[PDB]
Amino acid sequence: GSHMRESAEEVWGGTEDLTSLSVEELKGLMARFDEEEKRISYRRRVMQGRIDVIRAEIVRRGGAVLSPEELARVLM
Amino acid sequence: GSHMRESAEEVWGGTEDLTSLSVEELKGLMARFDEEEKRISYRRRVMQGRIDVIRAEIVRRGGAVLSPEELARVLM
Ligand SMILES: [Mg+2]
Repeated sequence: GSHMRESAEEVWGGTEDLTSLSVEELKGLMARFDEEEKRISYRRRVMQGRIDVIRAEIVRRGGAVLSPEELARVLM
Repeated sequence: GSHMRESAEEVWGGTEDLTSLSVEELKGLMARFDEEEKRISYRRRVMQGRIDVIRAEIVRRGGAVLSPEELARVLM
């Protein structure tokens, strides 16, 4: 447990003016948000790869269940 | 096989060959993965904006607590 120590999200949401934070505090915020950005980017790459494989497999079947634009825009 | 109530992640991990799935099953997978990719892309945009604001605020101070490369790579 955190023992009520503030999370990066809570510090960020509760700060009216960043000028009131120290550089050490700002660097902690930036580090936390940067880590989340990197985790998201890794997961986006996984999702894009799976979508690419699925879309190629649907196209491979040479059917007409879905139109070209439904495939391109993922209108399912 | 039928009415197994599997999640998209479970279907994906448990399918050795996508030719075993119906087009309707592939549609559902594509839709779930596309929705997830859009959801975390939105969150990524938020994280990138917060990082941009924090980095500008540290630069604004005109100090030397952090080097240029430390700021550029978020090394903390
Ligand atoms: Mg900037």
